[PDB]
Amino acid sequence: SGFRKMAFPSGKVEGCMVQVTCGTTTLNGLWLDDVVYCPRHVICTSEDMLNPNYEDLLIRKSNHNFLVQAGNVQLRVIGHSMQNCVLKLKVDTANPKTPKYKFVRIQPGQTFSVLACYNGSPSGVYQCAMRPNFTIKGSFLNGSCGSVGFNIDYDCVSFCYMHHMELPTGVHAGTDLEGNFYGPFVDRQTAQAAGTDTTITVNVLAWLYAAVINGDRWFLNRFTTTLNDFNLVAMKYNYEPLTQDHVDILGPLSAQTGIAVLDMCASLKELLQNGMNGRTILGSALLEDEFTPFDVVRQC
Amino acid sequence: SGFRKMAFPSGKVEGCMVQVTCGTTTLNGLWLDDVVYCPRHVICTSEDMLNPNYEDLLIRKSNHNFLVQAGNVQLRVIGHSMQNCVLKLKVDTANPKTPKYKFVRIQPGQTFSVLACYNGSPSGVYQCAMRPNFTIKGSFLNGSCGSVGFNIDYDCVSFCYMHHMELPTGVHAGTDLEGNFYGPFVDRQTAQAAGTDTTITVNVLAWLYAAVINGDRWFLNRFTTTLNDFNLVAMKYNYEPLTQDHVDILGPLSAQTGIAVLDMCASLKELLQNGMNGRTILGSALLEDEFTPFDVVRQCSGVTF
Ligand SMILES: CCOc1cccc(C(=N)N)c1
Ligand SMILES: [Cl-]
Ligand SMILES: [Cl-]
Ligand code: NA
Repeated sequence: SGFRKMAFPSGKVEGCMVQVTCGTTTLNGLWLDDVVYCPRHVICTSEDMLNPNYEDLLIRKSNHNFLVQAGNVQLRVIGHSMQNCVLKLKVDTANPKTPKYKFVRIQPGQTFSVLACYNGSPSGVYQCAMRPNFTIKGSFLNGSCGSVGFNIDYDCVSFCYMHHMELPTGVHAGTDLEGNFYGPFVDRQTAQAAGTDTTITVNVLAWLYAAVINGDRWFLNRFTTTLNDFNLVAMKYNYEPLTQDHVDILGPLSAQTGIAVLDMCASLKELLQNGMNGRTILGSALLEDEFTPFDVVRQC
Repeated sequence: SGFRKMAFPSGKVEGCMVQVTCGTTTLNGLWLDDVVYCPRHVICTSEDMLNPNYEDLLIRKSNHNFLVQAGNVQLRVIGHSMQNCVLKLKVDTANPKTPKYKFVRIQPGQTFSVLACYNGSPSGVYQCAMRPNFTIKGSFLNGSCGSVGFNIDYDCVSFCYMHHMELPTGVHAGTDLEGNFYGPFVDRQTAQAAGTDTTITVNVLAWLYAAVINGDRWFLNRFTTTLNDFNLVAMKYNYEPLTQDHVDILGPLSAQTGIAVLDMCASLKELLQNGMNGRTILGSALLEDEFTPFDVVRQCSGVTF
């Protein structure tokens, strides 16, 4: 038993992390087969930060303007191209530590592990969610750009996030590994701000199911709710709408615990109305929204 | 910026995990140089576990009774000894992935990363503190026994924990890598309970410093205090006594923020007495006590391994 924010073992990702330098700018790159992936803003100077013309700055670069270092080894760049906001440096060596991997773009509510890196050296691993507003609440200092987010279901590393920037509210924005930003963000230092964030309702319900599996029943009630009445209440607390897809996804946890999805919704409505009255659920005094139904089943 | 419960990168330890089977029991082993370390209770049947004589149960066994699998490779066990509650299985082959490592015994209040494993396969990594009552609040299922806890200092992995059992309340108990239990526990199926736990004061103060560094500042106040005054409130709220050693260890964080420890203790004095007045600190409604001063400095300064 027990229930923790658990990350994937980071070793398969550790063996892919390198340091990329261009001019006076150093950040992290991801070395898979014979390609190093990094944020394209590595090629920006101090004036290029507001309105970088990336096609223009990249055509002015030669393979030898990029210093790529895998621990102590210098890797030789032999090609470079841009895909959206990601730079792809071709190198003369395939990474012998390349794992089975794929690139996947995730939806809001999805969780993943982040391997925070500085100078191509891993610092730490933690769990994140893609917030409904397409940001992540990370822990990222200067030098962390090019750090990645991943899942490892079944020996295959699914890359879903590369870190590009910190927004003024202290939250983080980045791309999939095809270089397309999550949300409306751009790799320019023009004024940008995240939308008002919301709570990931389906994940809160999954975590209440976790709590019941782990033996805590205090917050259940004898009530039920319609899906529509639930959404009308939950949205007044800045909760995301719960769709029939969400209700379908919780079916297995419903079945394991014998609590119907809309009975659990009634429990959530009451918890939003009452708070916890000094109690905790799975060590938390807040309603936790960064565990998915799939994470709850994996850990339980 | 931002602040997260962050494990060490687990790759150096993933390379050490193996599967150990003795009769019907499968669990995890740690493969370092030419030895596999696992809990000695792997040798016990259900019947044995009620009142085991490990001396006797062990002499009865032989190398061929232990199956060690490093992925899809069989290791040859050529020797077996016991050190306290840990079984040492000598194998014919040195782990070519053995990192630079020490065995270390940690103090209550100190944190470490757990690599949760099943059938010798790494499954997940999370950060824990050794509670004052010598339990950890882990996440462990059947087959997690032999999972290890570790810290990394530069290139050197310090192994501090091996998982042995779950207590009735859902908390976890284990040994250092020399087989000495953390806390007043024994490796037999009998009646055992975690002592009443306390809050790790110096870690809460460390976390309040992390909050300030991230611009959560509401709980600050004009007041200050003393050890004796603060300690008398701590004891009342089931908080560990704060010592002069703790104050000196927070010194860096007191510096970098301009809140001196007893200044911050005055903030914490007020939070225990009055609550959080319906606010949060770094997205928690609780006073978080599983971050050490070192954890806060390392995370808020980008230390790398
Ligand atoms: C037009 C939609 O009608 C149905 C019927 C049965 C199931 C569902 C569902 N996704 N749970 C939807
Ligand atoms: Cl997804
Ligand atoms: Cl004995
Ligand atoms: Na103060």
